[PDB]
Amino acid sequence: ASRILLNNGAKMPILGLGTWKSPPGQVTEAVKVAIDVGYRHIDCAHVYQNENEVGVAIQEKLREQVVKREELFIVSKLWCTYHEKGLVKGACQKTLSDLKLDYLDLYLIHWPTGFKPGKEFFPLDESGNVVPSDTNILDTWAAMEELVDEGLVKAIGISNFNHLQVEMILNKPGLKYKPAVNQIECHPYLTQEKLIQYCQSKGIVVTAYSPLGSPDRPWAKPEDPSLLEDPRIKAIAAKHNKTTAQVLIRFPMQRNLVVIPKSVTPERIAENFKVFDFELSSQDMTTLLSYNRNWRVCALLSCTSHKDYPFHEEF
Ligand SMILES: NC(=O)c1ccc[n+]([C@@H]2O[C@H](COP(=O)([O-])OP(=O)(O)OC[C@H]3O[C@@H](n4cnc5c(N)ncnc54)[C@H](OP(=O)(O)O)[C@@H]3O)[C@@H](O)[C@H]2O)c1
Ligand SMILES: O=C(O)CN1C(=O)c2c(c(C(=O)O)cc3ccccc23)S1(=O)=O
Ligand SMILES: O=C(O)CN1C(=O)c2c(c(C(=O)O)cc3ccccc23)S1(=O)=O
Ligand SMILES: O=C(O)CN1C(=O)c2c(c(C(=O)O)cc3ccccc23)S1(=O)=O
Repeated sequence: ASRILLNNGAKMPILGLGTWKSPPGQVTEAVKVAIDVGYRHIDCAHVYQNENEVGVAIQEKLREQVVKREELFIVSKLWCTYHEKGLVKGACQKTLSDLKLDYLDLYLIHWPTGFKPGKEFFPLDESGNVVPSDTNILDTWAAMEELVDEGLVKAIGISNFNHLQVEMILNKPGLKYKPAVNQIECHPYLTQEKLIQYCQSKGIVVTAYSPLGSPDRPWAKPEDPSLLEDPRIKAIAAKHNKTTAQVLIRFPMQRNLVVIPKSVTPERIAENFKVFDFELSSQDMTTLLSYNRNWRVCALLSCTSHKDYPFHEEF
């Protein structure tokens, strides 16, 4: 099966294309190529500042009848400065407008932390601390539920929520729609066994982000842990006649996760999709899980003083 059933009854492709740090002048071609080679899931966000260009690609392939809208699974995320109840619909509508869609398949709260609304995505006080919003995530969630009921989104979920935060939504008084997905960092150096087992046990599907360790993240050092260059992972890859990236993408698929590797390189977009013709053994899987070191590439460090900072909790 190339798709996983969500708790809203829809089927979500377990492989998608990520678009963080996809430059705007390259992402239209990247999404076009991805759709031509078989991808049906694109992961987007307003904060990435490239949704207009993603949308141009989607619209061209719809117009070309390469794909039907029904067959696509388009995901976007509500940024931190729009957690206020009265700003959620507008933010969604801006994303829809840019993507040139009339609905999203999934819309996520990007982070549990709300920030002061305004032009700035990371509003700072004069000492450099991020300025929080007093709007609690239960109220943001109610606003997300309204989007389902207005037909703008088919599913809602969360991202970078820890177990206590997931639990808070599942325990929300008068909860109407449960989160469909929790999108979190996951890779052999950050395997997330506790949080994944919890979410799956509640029927929330987990999407693994930065499955290659995000080597284009700002300031990445060669001397930092590198999944793509780990000789132990290379060794598994070679054993299977696959690339290290293909192993890194197949790994979460075999944990019943969704995975969203990013590329703007046509040959890599294509390579990255060639992950449905081999199987890692149970021993390969246990070996990859053993490389866990609790190493996080996306820790929102500028926001550790924020009330809802998610990564102080061990999971
Ligand atoms: N929810 C959130 O907070 C959150 C956080 C992080 C990520 N995400 C989503 O997850 C996606 C994936 O995470 P990520 O972008 O952080 O990093 P990633 O997918 O782990 O790594 C992307 C990097 O890997 C390179 N790459 C891709 N395929 C390769 C291959 N086959 N061989 C060698 N290098 C390859 C890409 O290079 P090129 O592009 O140059 O080919 C890019 O530099 C994001 O783009 C975003 O959609 C969401
Ligand atoms: O759900 C929709 O929006 C309509 N379609 C499906 O239900 C469906 C479709 C396809 C397909 O186009 O390839 C394959 C399906 C396979 C199994 C169940 C529903 C499948 S669909 O025509 O997109
Ligand atoms: O994504 C593809 O390349 C083709 N498929 C569909 O479009 C699709 C599929 C499924 C499924 O396999 O369960 C379910 C679908 C449900 C709704 C629309 C398209 C659905 S699919 O056969 O993977
Ligand atoms: O880029 C920003 O200004 C803010 N965020 C990041 O620092 C970040 C983000 C993502 C993502 O949301 O896809 C991925 C990151 C991967 C590695 C370091 C920082 C990553 S982000 O939430 O946009």
